[PDB]
Amino acid sequence: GTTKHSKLLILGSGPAGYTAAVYAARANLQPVLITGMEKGGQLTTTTEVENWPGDPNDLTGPLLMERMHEHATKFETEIIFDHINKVDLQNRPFRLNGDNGEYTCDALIIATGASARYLGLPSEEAFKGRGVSACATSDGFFYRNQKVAVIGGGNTAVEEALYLSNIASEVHLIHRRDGFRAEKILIKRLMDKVENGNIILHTNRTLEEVTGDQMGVTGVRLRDTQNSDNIESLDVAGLFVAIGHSPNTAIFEGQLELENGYIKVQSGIHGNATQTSIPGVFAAGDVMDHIYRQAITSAGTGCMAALDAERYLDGL
Amino acid sequence: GTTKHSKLLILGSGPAGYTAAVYAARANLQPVLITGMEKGGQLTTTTEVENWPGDPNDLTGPLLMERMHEHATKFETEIIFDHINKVDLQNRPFRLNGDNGEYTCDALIIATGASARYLGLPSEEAFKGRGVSACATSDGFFYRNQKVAVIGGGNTAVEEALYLSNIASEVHLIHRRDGFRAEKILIKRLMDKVENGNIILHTNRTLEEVTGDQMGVTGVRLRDTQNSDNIESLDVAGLFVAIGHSPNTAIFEGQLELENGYIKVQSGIHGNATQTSIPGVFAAGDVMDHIYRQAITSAGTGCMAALDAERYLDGL
Ligand SMILES: Cc1cc2nc3c(=O)[nH]c(=O)nc-3n(C[C@H](O)[C@H](O)[C@H](O)COP(=O)(O)OP(=O)(O)OC[C@H]3O[C@@H](n4cnc5c(N)ncnc54)[C@H](O)[C@@H]3O)c2cc1C
Ligand SMILES: Cc1cc2nc3c(=O)[nH]c(=O)nc-3n(C[C@H](O)[C@H](O)[C@H](O)COP(=O)(O)OP(=O)(O)OC[C@H]3O[C@@H](n4cnc5c(N)ncnc54)[C@H](O)[C@@H]3O)c2cc1C
Ligand SMILES: NC(=O)c1ccc[n+]([C@@H]2O[C@H](COP(=O)([O-])OP(=O)(O)OC[C@H]3O[C@@H](n4cnc5c(N)ncnc54)[C@H](OP(=O)(O)O)[C@@H]3O)[C@@H](O)[C@H]2O)c1
Ligand SMILES: NC(=O)c1ccc[n+]([C@@H]2O[C@H](COP(=O)([O-])OP(=O)(O)OC[C@H]3O[C@@H](n4cnc5c(N)ncnc54)[C@H](OP(=O)(O)O)[C@@H]3O)[C@@H](O)[C@H]2O)c1
Repeated sequence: GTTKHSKLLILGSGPAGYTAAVYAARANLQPVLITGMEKGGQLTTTTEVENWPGDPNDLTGPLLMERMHEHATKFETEIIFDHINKVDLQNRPFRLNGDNGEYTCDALIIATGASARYLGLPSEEAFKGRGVSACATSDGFFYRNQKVAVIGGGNTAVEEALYLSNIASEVHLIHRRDGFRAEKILIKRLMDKVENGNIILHTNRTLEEVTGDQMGVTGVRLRDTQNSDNIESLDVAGLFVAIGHSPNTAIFEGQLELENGYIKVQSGIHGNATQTSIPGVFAAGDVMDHIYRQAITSAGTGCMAALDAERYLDGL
Repeated sequence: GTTKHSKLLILGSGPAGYTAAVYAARANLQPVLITGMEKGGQLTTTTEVENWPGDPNDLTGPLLMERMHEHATKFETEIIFDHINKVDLQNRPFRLNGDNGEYTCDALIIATGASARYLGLPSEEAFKGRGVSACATSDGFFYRNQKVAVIGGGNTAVEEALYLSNIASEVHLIHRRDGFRAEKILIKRLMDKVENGNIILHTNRTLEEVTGDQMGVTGVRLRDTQNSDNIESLDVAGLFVAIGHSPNTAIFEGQLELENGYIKVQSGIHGNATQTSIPGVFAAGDVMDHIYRQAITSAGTGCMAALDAERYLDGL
């Protein structure tokens, strides 16, 4: 087994990992980046992106990530295709174990993301990128003045429904239970939009099937109530499955301070804002952000992490 | 005199203001953006940009900003060419007075930047974008393994010198006084690089002239010492004038909490991170960031500000 030492190691090949790589390479730090299993991150699972600033037309998630990969390799970032399964952050240098070897480093940037879960239905899988989506902030504007459905019961779903009711003609919130398990302020605003507006509630329903045509989604079939099998049918142009994200942080449990699985950073306006609870370990992207979750905020913290890492490595 | 009300008003047409505009427009908020006098921000004063992620080749600051302008107008952002001279943020709606009218709004995003100062020399003005620069993080990699000069005595200059000594073969720090007025940790690391390395000190000198050829800077002439007129000459490929930035916040004094002229935001990992001391007023870009100062971090906080503004406007 091999053991490669690097001054700076970056975990993840999403927008945060690639931006941290171009900033680290241009700081002459010679970064090594480990891609993980999903080479290019969550953006490779989507079709059109029209909120990456400065790219008004013709951008897709795959094309953005190919450009970011080109950018990192232009400045000679060593890119390694591997995935980390064990970590030891309590001894110096930090040791990380992959499938293809052992890695040690003096500074670490963690940009392992927070992947969206789906329902697992074949009909849902069929319409991904053509009507079924997992990000309302990104894709909500394509369904402006149209009917939309959101499925879920926690915080994300009530937030997605609330955000979407300002864009769509109406929002259909679908949930298995007869009650939402979201924050008190979210549920208050939800019930105001149910009563005086835009959101139609469909509690005690489960999604059976996503129907549609050649261009995409046209409807949704629901079933059940509290004791019965009624089977509803909704005419809808888009579906937003909002059942939660999975921050890829299991490997860091007991090593780093986490908050609902998200890596806690120092934050603040006085620098060293991406530093985790361990000196020399920094986090960027969706793994440390459960509020905004965009490629542009992930690239922004990717940049901050590389400059924090540079300042750490130089004794400041 | 006219008084135009807008639900959301954005101040500034740099990367933070334009990204907040595309996120606000795609949230169906119908943003109005006031450009200020410098239409396109600080990036219009630079030549090549090769740290905007996903753009490996052929980007210049003017081209990025033209693309961001196209992006904002594609989503029907109302762009107004005006500059704000007076503000009243203590009454609702917020009132802002420009040269071309009065504006009121329910939520405000301030993205007015922090402009770099220069020495005012004709020879320096002659070589801007071709050897004279004000951002070491951005432009430092172009002078890799070459001789570089930095001029200044505060925090920025010692930081720029320290950052540049890892890229350049040697750094020549030029200062009027016989001592630097930077942080204790910065001066410690500085004196270590002076003694065991890369940084050559030139205290009690003032820059007289920046010389160069058709392609750019080739030298620098200094003069004086503590009582005498010796006149030095340095062979150098780049000059970094690091004499300070000017956050455009005079209009907000006594209205908002400032910290060395920078707008203080809430920050943190629990949302509403761009909110200033006044509810409903948010800040983004270099006006609230004195540490990273990049177009990508400005676009990231621009995005955060628009989503914070959306959540505020919807009672969350
Ligand atoms: C359906 C959908 C559409 C979206 N559309 C948009 C859009 O239009 N615009 C937008 O702004 N945002 C969009 N987003 C959000 C965007 O995808 C994420 O914000 C962004 O990808 C997060 O960047 P990241 O670098 O933090 O993580 P990710 O892109 O999630 O990348 C994480 C990386 O870490 C690696 N990794 C994980 N575990 C390990 C490990 N143990 N060892 C090593 N590497 C590991 C992975 O392989 C991957 O490369 C969308 C999201 C979804 C799900
Ligand atoms: C020489 C140089 C080169 C640089 N190169 C790079 C680079 O290669 N890459 C990089 O990442 N960064 C670079 N930067 C840094 C980058 O320019 C800034 O980080 C970025 O422009 C800040 O964005 P912003 O939107 O916060 O503010 P700015 O771009 O500074 O824009 C501020 C806006 O606010 C407006 N405004 C000001 N006052 C008022 C008012 N009272 N009313 C209304 N509007 C007002 C202005 O007109 C302007 O449109 C460089 C900076 C300099 C100086
Ligand atoms: N603090 C905040 O403001 C905030 C905001 C956004 C995100 N976050 C973070 O992001 C994480 C994930 O967001 P979340 O809370 O929405 O995820 P979550 O905690 O998993 O809640 C989503 C819920 O959707 C329901 N569901 C699952 N499968 C379903 C199906 N087939 N049909 C219908 N309903 C189904 C489940 O609730 P039931 O068991 O009730 O059915 C599930 O728990 C959070 O845990 C948090 O860390 C926090
Ligand atoms: N907290 C931090 O870590 C940090 C870091 C970066 C930036 N910042 C922020 O950014 C602001 C600006 O940075 P700064 O401190 O460098 O600016 P500054 O406070 O203006 O200091 C720069 C100094 O350069 C000197 N100078 C001016 N003209 C010169 C010339 N012609 N030749 C040589 N020297 C000349 C002056 O010092 P003399 O009077 O001594 O000659 C001047 O005060 C700060 O005030 C702060 O708000 C803070």
